[PDB]
Amino acid sequence: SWEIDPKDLTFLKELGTGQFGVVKYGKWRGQYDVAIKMIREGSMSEDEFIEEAKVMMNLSHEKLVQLYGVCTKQRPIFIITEYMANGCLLNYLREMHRFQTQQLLEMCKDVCEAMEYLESKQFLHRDLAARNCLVNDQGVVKVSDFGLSRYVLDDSKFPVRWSPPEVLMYSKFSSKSDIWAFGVLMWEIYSLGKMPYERFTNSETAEHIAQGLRLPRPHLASERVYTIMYSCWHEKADERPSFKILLSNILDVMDEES
Ligand SMILES: Nc1ncnc2c1c(-c1ccc(C(=O)Nc3cc(OC(F)(F)F)ccn3)cc1)nn2[C@@H]1CCCN(C(=O)C2CC2)C1
Repeated sequence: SWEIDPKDLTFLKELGTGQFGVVKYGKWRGQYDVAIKMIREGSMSEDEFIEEAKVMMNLSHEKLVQLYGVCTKQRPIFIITEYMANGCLLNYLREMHRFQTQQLLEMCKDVCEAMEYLESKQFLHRDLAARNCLVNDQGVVKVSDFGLSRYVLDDSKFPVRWSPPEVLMYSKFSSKSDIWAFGVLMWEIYSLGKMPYERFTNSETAEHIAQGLRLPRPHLASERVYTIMYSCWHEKADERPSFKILLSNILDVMDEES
């Protein structure tokens, strides 16, 4: 299956503390560079996650952080993935790399590709945000932590700033809720890691979201690009474009800038 022998891993350095515990860098079998996530005890519904990991393991796409396996025959649980040299996208954006507007749209395309794949498989992310994206040594952005919020053990919140009205009111997660979050993700990229609704608390942001207050147009984003992210914020979920339409629109803008 997808079980990796924990005795075939080696911890060289600790990259930091992500969601669910610490992340290590090391070698798999003494042959492959990999990152190792140590699921902190008591931070996740492990039984449900272990059984669901089989489905998430089979998801294959270049813009999805490639998963190599897990170590569930022990504790803490291990998750072996590829090593993204540049780490989290949020910290990567807040470090100005002298980002060119063409590069910003490039990052949106990377995420939109992975989301279009998850959409084709009817797999919801539920927590799409710059903090959950990773960048490799070549500057490619890949989506991660997809479908994990459903197993988080809680021991308004912050993710409200990325949620649509139907999620804040009825927790009605769907493909259109990922569309809304992706629109906010585009806002973070063109905002260079700026926090959405930084002036309001979590509860205040939810109130303004329920009232219709959309995120403003970032400075580095043209009206052409802002129209794409703005389309993700239709009040009616059924009126929001799919990731196929979003990816198609992003491709049209990139082709014109060529
Ligand atoms: N791969 C990396 N490479 C370089 N750095 C990496 C990382 C990671 C990472 C490692 C594994 C997963 C992970 O398991 N995703 C998953 C599991 C799933 O479950 C299953 F697998 F399907 F079962 C299902 C879906 N996605 C996520 C992320 N985190 N980090 C850094 C950790 C510390 C903070 N940080 C930063 O950037 C700040 C600036 C210092 C990021």
